[PDB]
Amino acid sequence: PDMDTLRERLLAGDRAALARAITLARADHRAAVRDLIDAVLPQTGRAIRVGITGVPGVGKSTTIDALGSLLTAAGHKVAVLAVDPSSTRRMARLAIDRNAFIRPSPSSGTLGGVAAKTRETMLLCEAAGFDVILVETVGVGQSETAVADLTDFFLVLMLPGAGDELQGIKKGIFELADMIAVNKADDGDGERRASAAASEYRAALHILTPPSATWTPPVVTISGLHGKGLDSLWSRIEDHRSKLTATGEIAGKRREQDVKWMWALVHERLHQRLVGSAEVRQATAEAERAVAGGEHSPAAGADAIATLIGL
Amino acid sequence: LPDMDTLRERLLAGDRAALARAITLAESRRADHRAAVRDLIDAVLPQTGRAIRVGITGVPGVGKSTTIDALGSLLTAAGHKVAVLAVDPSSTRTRMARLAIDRNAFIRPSPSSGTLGGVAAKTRETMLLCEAAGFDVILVETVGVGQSETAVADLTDFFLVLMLPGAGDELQGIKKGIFELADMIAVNKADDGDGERRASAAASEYRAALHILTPPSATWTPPVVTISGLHGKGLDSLWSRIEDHRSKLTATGEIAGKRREQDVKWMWALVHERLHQRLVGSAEVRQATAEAERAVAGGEHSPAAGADAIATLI
Ligand SMILES: Nc1nc2c(ncn2[C@@H]2O[C@H](COP(=O)(O)OP(=O)(O)O)[C@@H](O)[C@H]2O)c(=O)[nH]1
Ligand SMILES: Nc1nc2c(ncn2[C@@H]2O[C@H](COP(=O)(O)OP(=O)(O)O)[C@@H](O)[C@H]2O)c(=O)[nH]1
Repeated sequence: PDMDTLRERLLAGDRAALARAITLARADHRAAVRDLIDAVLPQTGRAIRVGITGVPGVGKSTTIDALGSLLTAAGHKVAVLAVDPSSTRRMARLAIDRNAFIRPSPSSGTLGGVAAKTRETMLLCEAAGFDVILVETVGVGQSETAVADLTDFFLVLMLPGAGDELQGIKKGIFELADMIAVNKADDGDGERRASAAASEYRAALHILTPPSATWTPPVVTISGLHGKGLDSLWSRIEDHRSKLTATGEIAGKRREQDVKWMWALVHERLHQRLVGSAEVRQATAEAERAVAGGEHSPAAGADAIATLIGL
Repeated sequence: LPDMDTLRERLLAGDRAALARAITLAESRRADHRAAVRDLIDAVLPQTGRAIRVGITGVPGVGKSTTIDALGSLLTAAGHKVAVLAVDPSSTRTRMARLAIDRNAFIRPSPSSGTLGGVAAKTRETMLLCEAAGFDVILVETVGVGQSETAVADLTDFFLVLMLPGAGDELQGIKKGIFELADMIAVNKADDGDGERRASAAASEYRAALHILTPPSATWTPPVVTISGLHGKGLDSLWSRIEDHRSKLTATGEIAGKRREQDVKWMWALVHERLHQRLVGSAEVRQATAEAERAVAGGEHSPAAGADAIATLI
């Protein structure tokens, strides 16, 4: 409590109020903050939402720290969030940045739950006046698609070498990308290496059909460590925002995303009621085991689960 | 209902009439009929799974019906029994001429359900019945408009994408989401002469891009091939590549592993379809569900508030 004061404080720009709200996001504490979000929904959405991914070691934290510091220096308020699978189990300079709000990936039993708390945290930050939301993720199962469905622009960071030199990435990320940035383009030979690799990705991306006629994903080279190409990278993100806002496509994407998250939440309530209940959790596991083990057909397993939903 | 023990025998004996009967019973409006079929399937489960399951997709007009008709006919001539199953999202609302007359083929349209998940899950059950009846090749095709590509990929062992022969400025391009699903790209309409030169030119562009974009050392590297479904070119080679995939991924256990993941997916799909039935069961709940979706879609209420409203209705 009390939720009327918290809201007025949040909308004013109060960091402790944002912190408090985020903390709430206990079942009755969860629910209180959801009514708050519905109430400030009209003051959300005035932010550029960017998803960022890439292989461990590519330079995500380094690049985020460098870009976020450029952005705060230019007068933005930057929220840096995360969707990390490891949360179900240091960007040093941005931390000291009072105009940045870093939040580690929230704890939750499922990746759906991690995704759900992050989307909540994002709307809270927007209501609090943050105008850039960066969402960091790693390529684990479904997290990349989840983050691409949470943001306006999905940035994929790549090591400076394609084809035979690729490792540790899921193929589909090239289709989620609104831009590929090849990192480690350090003065000298790094520039040549990264540029060679960018030219290959550029040639390859030509076979993938862009989802919008309004935007053809660029391939750029950057050095997050040495601060090369970062302003040009951001300029492309701003270009995308401008062009797709003009056609109504940012709004359009956001609406689709919202209805997707609505249905995903319904299925999430359902599942964790079946998995939480000391009454039916074992029966649910037994049905999944019978199906996965080929003892009973998928439909037979669904039949057993139906009875548990009865009760 | 008929005697289900006789029906089971006839099905396992490979009787095509029994298969169609079991399918008709699955499509019945009576729940008690649909239940009998579910029990039959559980009973014949140990006799299922000895088939190559292939998903096939491509844009309308690429020549999918023609290619399936041709390939299906080669396979039945080679001693196989072939089922062709469609998956179409318009099954949730509201022509292969030679194979249609082939006694060793079994063709069925997309089953009705409330959700695409439901349609696909009912397709998996149909696939099990076909396999129990001795069908050793199951072709599952996407039909109409819709994004049923993922559903068809998650129903099968191998996902084949058919593409148009355009090259250079006329290259078709791979649609978003298909690149990560494709186990092979076949450029169709490689007719003798100009057509096959365009198809080979397109294949070379796809092959070069795929090399750049595909991390090495996967068990299987998706090939790019050219075919003509209409003139019967490249189909035996295309099939040998699918048999190669089966061998390689059977040896690593990857085919069994994927089928396990899929089966659990389809179980949960059926659970969700049943809860969707609840939300569209009467005019009043249908309208309430629509109003929740419209509120979230219009920015008036948050996703969580819409989800609250839905959960309540059930
Ligand atoms: N040479 C070079 N090294 C970099 C660059 N960006 C990051 N690194 C280094 O790459 C390693 C991984 O960086 P980090 O940001 O932690 O990677 P992350 O796991 O993707 O978040 C560290 O040693 C970084 O200092 C760059 O642009 N050039
Ligand atoms: N020239 C040529 N035409 C083809 C080939 N395969 C299919 N077609 C034609 O392309 C049109 C669409 O074929 P269809 O099989 O119905 O395509 P679908 O909509 O993808 O199922 C028809 O006129 C076919 O005759 C081919 O290999 N060569």
